[PDB]
Amino acid sequence: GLGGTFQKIPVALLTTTGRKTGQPRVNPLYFLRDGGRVIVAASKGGAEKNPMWYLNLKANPKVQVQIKKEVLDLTARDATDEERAEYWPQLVTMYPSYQDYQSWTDRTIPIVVCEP
Repeated sequence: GLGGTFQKIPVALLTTTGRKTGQPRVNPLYFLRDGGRVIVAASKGGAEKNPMWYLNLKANPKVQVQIKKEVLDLTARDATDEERAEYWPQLVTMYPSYQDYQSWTDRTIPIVVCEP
């Protein structure tokens, strides 16, 4: 039950710009890569809705993603509903800690597409 992670769980470091500060903030997140896109997500919503990184990128879509030692400059947007339903099962399959197949239906769980 290692899913798709083998012996190393993949995590991306997302840098967003503070919506009040205009200074960078970094957050480790699970992700998928889909061609040139990087999809990032949180696994919890409800009390954890609207984390700072998400609010930052809603205000300013320019982000950086570091995966291993690769650094990408990307632009972020919400996954559309179709994309939520398409990518969430892939995240469930990849990561053993993502277990609820239907959590994509809860809009308080952010799912963000970062593209070039």
